[PDB]
Amino acid sequence: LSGAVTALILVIASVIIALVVVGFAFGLFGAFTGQGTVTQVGTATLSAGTGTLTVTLKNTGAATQVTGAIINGNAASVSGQVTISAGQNTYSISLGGISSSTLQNLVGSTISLTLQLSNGQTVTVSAIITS
Amino acid sequence: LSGAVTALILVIASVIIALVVVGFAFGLFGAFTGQGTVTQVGTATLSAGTGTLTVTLKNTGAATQVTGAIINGNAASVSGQVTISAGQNTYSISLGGISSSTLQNLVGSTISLTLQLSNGQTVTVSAIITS
Amino acid sequence: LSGAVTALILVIASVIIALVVVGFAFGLFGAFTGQGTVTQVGTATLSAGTGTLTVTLKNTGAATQVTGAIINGNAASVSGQVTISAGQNTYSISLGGISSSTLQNLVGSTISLTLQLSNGQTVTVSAIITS
Repeated sequence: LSGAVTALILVIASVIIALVVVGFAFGLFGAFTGQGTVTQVGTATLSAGTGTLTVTLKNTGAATQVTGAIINGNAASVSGQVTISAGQNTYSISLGGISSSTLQNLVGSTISLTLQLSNGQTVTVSAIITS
Repeated sequence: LSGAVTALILVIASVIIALVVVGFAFGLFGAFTGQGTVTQVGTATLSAGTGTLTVTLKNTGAATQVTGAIINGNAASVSGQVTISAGQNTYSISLGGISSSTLQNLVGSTISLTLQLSNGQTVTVSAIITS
Repeated sequence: LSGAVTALILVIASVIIALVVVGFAFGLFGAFTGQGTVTQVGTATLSAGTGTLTVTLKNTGAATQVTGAIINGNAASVSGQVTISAGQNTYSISLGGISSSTLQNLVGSTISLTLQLSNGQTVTVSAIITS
C-alpha cells in the first residue's frame, strides 16, 4: 500500500523533468539560429461560433508574424491581430478556411493547434474549444 | 484473531491501489503518443441487486461509447446512458451478463472493473459494491 | 536531442566559414587585378515594412555607386545613401519596386540579395528580413 504512492510521485515528477529538459533543448535552436522562440503561456479558448483563437504567446527575440494554422491536420488561414510583438501578450487570431461542422461537433474537448511562424519553426498551441 | 483481518483488508486494497496507479501510468503513454485520455474521476458505485454503474468519467476528445466491461476476468455487456460526450459527467450504465450470485457476498467492498471504450483503449474503474 | 543541436551548430559554422573563404578569394582577385572589391561584413537587416536596407559594405578601391538590386529573382530600384565611399562604413539604402506584402510575409528569415554596382560588378548581401 505504501509502495504504490512512491511509484506515482516519481512518475508525476518524471513527466515534468523530461518536459523541462525537452523545453531547454528546444530553446537551443532559437538561441543559436539567432531567432526568438515563441511558446504559448497558459491555455487558449478557440471559439467555434466565430473561429477566433485567443492565445497568450510569449516570444524572446524578433517580432515575427504567423502565416498559417493547422487544425486536426487540415490547413487553415490566419487573420486578425497577428504581429506577435516582443514580450508576453494576448492575441485574438481568427483562423478560417476549414468547415465549421468539425468546430461545432468537437465542442468541449481540447484540440492541439500548430501555428506556423513566418521566420521558421512553428509553435504548438494546445487550445480548448468553447461554445 | 484481530490482526488476521487487518492484514487481509490491507492486502486486498493494496492490490486495488497498485492496479489503479499502474493503470494511470499505462494510460499516460496512450494519451501521450496518439490516443485519448478517458479516465475516471473519483470512485464509482456498482449496485449488486439490479446492476448499474455510476461511474464519473472525464474525457477530452471525440464522443466514444463503451462496448463491454470486465468484472474479474468475465466479459459483460453494457446498455443504458453510455455515450461519453466530451467533458466530465456522471453516467448510469446497466451492466448485464453477470450472475447475481457472486456480488452480494462482498457487498460494501471495493473491486476494480475495466471498461472498454469504442476507440480501443480500456480504462480501469474502481467500484464499491452496494446492495 | 544532442545530435540535432550538433548538426545545427555545424551547419551554421559551415555557412560562415564557406562565406569567409569565398570573401578571401574575391579579395585576392581584387588585389591581383588592381581595383578593390565591395564585400559585405557581417549580416544585414532589410525592413519589410519600409524597404530600407542597412548594410556594412566595405571596399578597398574607388568610390562607385550601386544602381540596382535583385530580390528573389526580380529587379528593383535603389536610392538613399547610395554613394559607397571608400572605406568600411554603414550604408542605408531604400529598395524600390518590390511588393510590400510578399516581403512582409517573410519576417525573421534570411535571404540573399544581389546589388549591382556602377563599375560592372556585383556584391552578394545576405539580409535578415526584419520588421
